[PDB]
Parts: sequence; structure tokens; C-alpha cells
Amino acid sequence: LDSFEILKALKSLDLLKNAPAWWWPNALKFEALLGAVLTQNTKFEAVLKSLENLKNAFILENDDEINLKKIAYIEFSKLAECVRPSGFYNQKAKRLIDLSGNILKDFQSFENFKQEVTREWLLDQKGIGKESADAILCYACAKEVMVVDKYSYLFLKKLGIEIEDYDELQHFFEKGVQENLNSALALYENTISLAQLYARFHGKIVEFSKQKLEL
Ligand SMILES: c1cn2cnc3[nH]cnc3c2n1
Repeated sequence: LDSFEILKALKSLDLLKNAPAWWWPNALKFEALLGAVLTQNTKFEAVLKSLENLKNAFILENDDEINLKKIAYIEFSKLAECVRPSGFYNQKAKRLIDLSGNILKDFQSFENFKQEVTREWLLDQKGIGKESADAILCYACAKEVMVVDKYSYLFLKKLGIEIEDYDELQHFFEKGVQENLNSALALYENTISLAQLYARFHGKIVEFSKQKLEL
């Protein structure tokens, strides 16, 4: 049992029929990074509300470079109010503002950030965990990184393989793909990237998990 076998089996379930191409809505945009941070320790449904708040308040509009600067310079207590629904809202506002200000400071623009960010840089941002860091890397920056989480741990454990450590679990999941790269890609069309494959693969596990299915 490896992650390629799991991908094929999950894929044949058609779990993403209703999803966008990268699973995460508004993938590859600033909003994906905001979601990746806001989703920590909460339900994604709640994250969607925070983003709705941000949009309804015209804090987030159509230009991501403007959006980045808006979040970096927004009054703490206003942002904190906005992201109430996803909980831990004072911590997350501070986290987002510091992150956004540090992106500007180190990378000048969100565009350049998407190109130059590393996991270690993200991990040096106070409050950003591996999962969030990785979700930013994959779902906001199109990097070849597969997010893992509690879902993936529990999903694998049920299939008979237990990997508690975040990095080893992720390596287990990435390596089965890497090892069968051409055959994994061939499941699609040779249309999509490996980053998108990971984006979708993690999506499948999440969806599989919410739907309460058996492999
Ligand atoms: C449905 C779509 N989703 C996108 N991104 C997420 N991050 C965590 N859960 C989700 C999710 N559920």
C-alpha cells in the first residue's frame, strides 16, 4: 500500500466532481493564503464567512497587491472583528497583519512572494503551522507540496499505516506520487501540474473524510 494506490482509488470515487480545478476555491490568489491561515484549528465553512466579511467590508477587492497592503496596514481590531467566525480571531488578525507586513518587507509584492517564498520563511512567521505554511505553498503559490493534516493521518491509519509526525506523513504521501509520477499524471490527461495533482489529492482526502466513506 502506497500513496499512488490511494490516489487511484480516491480518484475513482469522483470526489471532486463539484470542486474547482485546484479544489481550494480561489486558489492561486491572495484569498487562498488568507484561507490557509484562517482555517487553522477551525472549520472551512467558518473561514468562508470571514472572507465574506472581508469582501463585504471592501477590505478584500479584485487586486491582490492592493489586498496584501490592505491587510498589512489594516487596524488590528477591525481585522480581528472581521475574522471572528473562524475563531482565535485576535491571534489570527495579528498573524495575518504580521505575515502581510513581512511579505511586503521581504518580497515587495504578492506576485514576487509567490515565486520566492520558502516553507522556512513561512515557518518563521509567528503562528504559522506546517499545515498552514504548506497550504499557502500549494494552494496559494502553486508549489509542489502536499498538505497533510489530521484528516490524512486518520485516513492513513484506518488503511493500516500510522504516521504521527507531520513531515513523514507528508513524505509518505508525496513519495508514492513522485515514484509513479508518469502514471499518476496519466490519470488526468498530462493537462495538470504535480502541484495541482497534490492540490487535488489533498482535496480528495478531505472530501473523502467529510463524506464518511470507506476506500
Ligand atoms: C471544501 C473546500 N475546501 C477548501 N479548502 C479547505 N481547507 C480546509 N477544508 C477545506 C475545504 N473544504
